[PDB]
Amino acid sequence: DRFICIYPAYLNNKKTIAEGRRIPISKAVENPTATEIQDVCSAVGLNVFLEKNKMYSREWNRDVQYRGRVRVQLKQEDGSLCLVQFPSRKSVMLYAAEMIPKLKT
RNA sequence: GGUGACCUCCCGGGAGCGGGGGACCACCAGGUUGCCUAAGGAGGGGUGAACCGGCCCAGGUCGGAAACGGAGCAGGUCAAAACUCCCGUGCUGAUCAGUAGUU
Repeated sequence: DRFICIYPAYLNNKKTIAEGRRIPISKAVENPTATEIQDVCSAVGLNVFLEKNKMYSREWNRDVQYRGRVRVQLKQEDGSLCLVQFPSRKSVMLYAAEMIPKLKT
């Protein structure tokens, strides 16, 4: 239950910083989905679980392609980093951003 | 000096979110002014909706165990998106009396 949250808004290049986004547009992507996010995180060997029915507070678009939240574990609950490659939320996001595009395209 | 946006960094957080460094843009107030006008007030208003302003936001809604918060509707509201009318100012058609002043 002590896992960092991650909304797809954080990575969406068609959203302003005030609309949620957490990473520079240059590194961001178009319309990332919680599904896409979970898949690229898990596939690197991260412990991730997907909450299909959480919405972003700042998200306004009531249709399914923008719903969803991805929870990720960084820590084994002895305080140590599950992985050394992923110390921070930002380190997660930037990676997901880097990996999502190799899927569909 | 102010407002609103937008971009890019840190920092704290399980969320909504919290702390802080830069960059840029728009507008505002009112303090000096000009290689400035034919004349250019630092006026007065109104719209600000079907989503585009900003603010306050019932409900609802998203996040939350909750506190509370986000986004924001109906309604209210504006020194400060944008739009627009009026006043002033400048040129510029025109009207009336057959009015004069003087023939």
